[PDB]
Amino acid sequence: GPGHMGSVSNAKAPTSALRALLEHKENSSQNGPLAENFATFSGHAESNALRLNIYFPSSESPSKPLFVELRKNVLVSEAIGYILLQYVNQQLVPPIEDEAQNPNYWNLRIVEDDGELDEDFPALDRVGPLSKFGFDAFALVKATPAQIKENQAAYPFKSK
Repeated sequence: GPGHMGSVSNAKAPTSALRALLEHKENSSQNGPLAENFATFSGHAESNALRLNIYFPSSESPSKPLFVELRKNVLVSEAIGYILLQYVNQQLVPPIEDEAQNPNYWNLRIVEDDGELDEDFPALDRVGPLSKFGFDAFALVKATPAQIKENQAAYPFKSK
């Protein structure tokens, strides 16, 4: 014959040559335990995730901004929530309160390309989607009970 008698000829060598496919130790993963809840909104698998930068004015080291990838549908609240992961990784010395992670305690204000504080614009939060303005940079602005009360008024706080 012009070739092999058998039809559709091909090489014999299945990928699963090994009996087991590299068994994992115990549900091991690159994602951190805390990251499980947060990384869910990070859009790690989403290449269309919005980038975000931070610049705290109260901090003495503003040269260290927070870089994270967030989905186009997740709210701002997730932006700060990631701060916990970076804090450990960068071991930032500046002391940050645990309750300050929530937007209810502090507010996030937009800044110019020069990092200047814009008082003319509102402070985005859980009620203000990050992708709404399409900005990849923000700053932490101090909020008092008066402002906090108003912020939670629009978005009622759910009980733990």
